[PDB]
Amino acid sequence: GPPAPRHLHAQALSDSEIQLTWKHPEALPGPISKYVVEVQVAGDPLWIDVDRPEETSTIIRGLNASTRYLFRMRASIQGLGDWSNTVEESTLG
Amino acid sequence: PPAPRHLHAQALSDSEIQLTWKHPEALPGPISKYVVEVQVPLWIDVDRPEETSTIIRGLNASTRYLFRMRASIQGLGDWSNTVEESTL
Repeated sequence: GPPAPRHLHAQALSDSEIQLTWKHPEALPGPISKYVVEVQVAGDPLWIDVDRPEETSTIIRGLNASTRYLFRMRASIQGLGDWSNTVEESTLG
Repeated sequence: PPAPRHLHAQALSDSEIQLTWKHPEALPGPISKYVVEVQVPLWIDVDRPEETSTIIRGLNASTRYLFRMRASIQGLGDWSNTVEESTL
Protein backbone atom coordinates (compact mmCIF):
# COMPACT_ATOMS: atom_id res chain seq x y z
CA GLY A 1 0.00 0.00 0.00
CA PRO A 2 2.12 2.87 -1.38
CA PRO A 3 1.10 6.48 -0.67
CA ALA A 4 1.23 9.17 -3.34
CA PRO A 5 4.32 11.41 -3.72
CA ARG A 6 3.75 14.77 -2.03
CA HIS A 7 4.56 18.26 -3.35
CA LEU A 8 4.24 17.95 -7.12
CA HIS A 9 5.18 20.66 -9.62
CA ALA A 10 5.95 20.86 -13.33
CA GLN A 11 7.72 23.46 -15.43
CA ALA A 12 8.39 23.58 -19.14
CA LEU A 13 12.03 23.60 -20.23
CA SER A 14 11.08 23.79 -23.87
CA ASP A 15 7.86 23.93 -25.88
CA SER A 16 8.18 20.22 -26.53
CA GLU A 17 9.11 19.04 -23.04
CA ILE A 18 8.21 19.53 -19.38
CA GLN A 19 10.18 18.42 -16.34
CA LEU A 20 8.37 17.18 -13.24
CA THR A 21 9.54 17.65 -9.67
CA TRP A 22 8.35 15.54 -6.77
CA LYS A 23 9.29 14.59 -3.20
CA HIS A 24 9.39 11.39 -1.17
CA PRO A 25 6.62 10.60 1.29
CA GLU A 26 8.12 10.20 4.78
CA ALA A 27 7.03 6.87 6.25
CA LEU A 28 6.39 4.18 3.65
CA PRO A 29 5.38 0.54 4.24
CA GLY A 30 8.25 -1.30 2.58
CA PRO A 31 10.38 -0.20 -0.39
CA ILE A 32 8.93 0.97 -3.70
CA SER A 33 9.93 -0.38 -7.08
CA LYS A 34 9.19 2.49 -9.48
CA TYR A 35 7.22 5.68 -10.14
CA VAL A 36 4.49 6.02 -12.74
CA VAL A 37 3.93 9.33 -14.52
CA GLU A 38 1.13 10.15 -16.96
CA VAL A 39 0.49 12.94 -19.43
CA GLN A 40 -2.92 14.18 -20.50
CA VAL A 41 -4.26 17.21 -22.38
CA ALA A 42 -7.05 16.28 -21.69
CA GLY A 43 -10.11 17.09 -23.80
CA ASP A 44 -6.12 7.51 -24.44
CA PRO A 45 -3.82 9.09 -21.86
CA LEU A 46 -0.16 8.13 -22.15
CA TRP A 47 1.65 6.36 -19.30
CA ILE A 48 5.38 6.85 -18.64
CA ASP A 49 7.23 4.57 -16.21
CA VAL A 50 10.07 6.05 -14.17
CA ASP A 51 12.49 3.20 -13.46
CA ARG A 52 14.66 4.58 -10.67
CA PRO A 53 12.54 5.04 -7.48
CA GLU A 54 15.37 6.98 -5.82
CA GLU A 55 14.70 9.90 -8.11
CA THR A 56 13.11 13.29 -7.46
CA SER A 57 12.67 14.57 -11.00
CA THR A 58 12.50 13.51 -14.61
CA ILE A 59 12.10 15.12 -18.01
CA ILE A 60 9.14 14.30 -20.23
CA ARG A 61 10.25 14.19 -23.86
CA GLY A 62 8.13 14.27 -27.00
CA LEU A 63 5.40 16.84 -26.39
CA ASN A 64 3.54 19.37 -28.52
CA ALA A 65 4.25 23.09 -28.52
CA SER A 66 1.83 25.68 -27.20
CA THR A 67 -0.25 22.99 -25.50
CA ARG A 68 -1.32 22.66 -21.88
CA TYR A 69 -0.92 19.36 -20.02
CA LEU A 70 -1.89 17.82 -16.70
CA PHE A 71 0.33 15.45 -14.74
CA ARG A 72 -0.16 12.88 -12.00
CA MET A 73 2.15 10.50 -10.14
CA ARG A 74 2.04 7.38 -7.99
CA ALA A 75 4.47 5.14 -6.12
CA SER A 76 4.60 1.46 -7.00
CA ILE A 77 5.48 -1.58 -4.92
CA GLN A 78 5.84 -4.83 -6.83
CA GLY A 79 5.36 -8.02 -4.83
CA LEU A 80 7.69 -10.80 -5.90
CA GLY A 81 6.15 -14.23 -6.33
CA ASP A 82 7.60 -17.59 -5.34
CA TRP A 83 10.36 -19.14 -7.45
CA SER A 84 9.52 -22.02 -9.77
CA ASN A 85 11.35 -25.32 -10.17
CA THR A 86 14.87 -25.04 -11.55
CA VAL A 87 15.53 -26.55 -14.98
CA GLU A 88 18.73 -27.13 -16.96
CA GLU A 89 19.32 -26.98 -20.71
CA SER A 90 22.74 -26.46 -22.28
CA THR A 91 23.47 -24.83 -25.64
CA LEU A 92 25.45 -26.89 -28.13
CA GLY A 93 26.96 -26.34 -31.57
CA PRO B 1 2.15 -14.75 -6.37
CA PRO B 2 2.34 -18.55 -6.87
CA ALA B 3 5.27 -19.88 -8.88
CA PRO B 4 4.69 -20.72 -12.58
CA ARG B 5 4.57 -24.53 -12.61
CA HIS B 6 5.95 -27.00 -15.15
CA LEU B 7 8.90 -25.01 -16.47
CA HIS B 8 10.62 -26.14 -19.67
CA ALA B 9 13.64 -25.11 -21.74
CA GLN B 10 14.82 -25.67 -25.31
CA ALA B 11 17.53 -23.73 -27.14
CA LEU B 12 17.81 -23.04 -30.87
CA SER B 13 21.43 -23.68 -31.86
CA ASP B 14 24.08 -21.22 -30.69
CA SER B 15 22.40 -17.93 -29.78
CA GLU B 16 18.88 -17.99 -28.35
CA ILE B 17 17.19 -20.21 -25.81
CA GLN B 18 13.42 -20.54 -25.52
CA LEU B 19 11.50 -21.25 -22.31
CA THR B 20 8.01 -22.65 -21.73
CA TRP B 21 5.88 -22.66 -18.61
CA LYS B 22 2.37 -23.37 -17.36
CA HIS B 23 0.45 -20.62 -15.56
CA PRO B 24 -0.20 -20.99 -11.79
CA GLU B 25 -3.71 -21.72 -10.50
CA ALA B 26 -5.63 -19.86 -7.78
CA LEU B 27 -3.96 -16.47 -7.46
CA PRO B 28 -5.20 -13.44 -5.48
CA GLY B 29 -5.72 -10.85 -8.19
CA PRO B 30 -3.74 -10.41 -11.43
CA ILE B 31 0.01 -10.40 -12.04
CA SER B 32 2.18 -7.76 -13.70
CA LYS B 33 5.05 -9.71 -15.24
CA TYR B 34 7.16 -12.86 -15.15
CA VAL B 35 10.73 -12.48 -13.94
CA VAL B 36 13.39 -14.83 -15.29
CA GLU B 37 16.90 -15.43 -13.93
CA VAL B 38 19.83 -16.65 -16.02
CA GLN B 39 23.07 -17.96 -14.54
CA VAL B 40 26.08 -18.77 -16.69
CA PRO B 41 23.38 -13.65 -12.56
CA LEU B 42 21.01 -11.56 -14.70
CA TRP B 43 17.28 -10.96 -14.32
CA ILE B 44 15.32 -10.53 -17.56
CA ASP B 45 11.57 -10.16 -17.11
CA VAL B 46 8.81 -10.65 -19.65
CA ASP B 47 6.70 -7.53 -20.12
CA ARG B 48 3.43 -9.21 -21.12
CA PRO B 49 2.12 -11.35 -18.18
CA GLU B 50 -0.41 -13.30 -20.26
CA GLU B 51 2.42 -15.26 -21.84
CA THR B 52 3.51 -18.90 -21.88
CA SER B 53 6.87 -18.74 -23.65
CA THR B 54 9.72 -16.34 -24.25
CA ILE B 55 13.07 -16.18 -26.00
CA ILE B 56 16.29 -15.84 -24.03
CA ARG B 57 18.93 -14.12 -26.14
CA GLY B 58 22.66 -13.67 -25.66
CA LEU B 59 24.14 -17.09 -24.90
CA ASN B 60 27.59 -18.49 -25.64
CA ALA B 61 27.69 -22.02 -27.03
CA SER B 62 28.88 -25.05 -25.08
CA THR B 63 27.76 -23.72 -21.71
CA ARG B 64 25.67 -25.31 -18.97
CA TYR B 65 22.67 -22.99 -18.55
CA LEU B 66 19.88 -23.22 -15.98
CA PHE B 67 16.67 -21.24 -15.50
CA ARG B 68 14.14 -20.28 -12.84
CA MET B 69 11.03 -18.11 -12.87
CA ARG B 70 8.61 -16.27 -10.60
CA ALA B 71 5.49 -14.13 -10.84
CA SER B 72 5.02 -10.53 -9.75
CA ILE B 73 2.30 -8.06 -8.88
CA GLN B 74 2.77 -4.31 -9.10
CA GLY B 75 1.00 -2.71 -6.16
CA LEU B 76 -0.03 0.57 -7.74
CA GLY B 77 -0.55 3.15 -5.00
CA ASP B 78 -2.75 6.23 -5.00
CA TRP B 79 -2.30 9.04 -7.54
CA SER B 80 -0.77 12.37 -6.50
CA ASN B 81 -2.26 15.86 -6.66
CA THR B 82 -3.02 16.94 -10.21
CA VAL B 83 -0.88 19.79 -11.53
CA GLU B 84 -1.02 21.99 -14.63
CA GLU B 85 1.79 23.54 -16.65
CA SER B 86 1.90 25.39 -19.96
CA THR B 87 4.30 25.19 -22.90
CA LEU B 88 5.39 27.91 -25.33
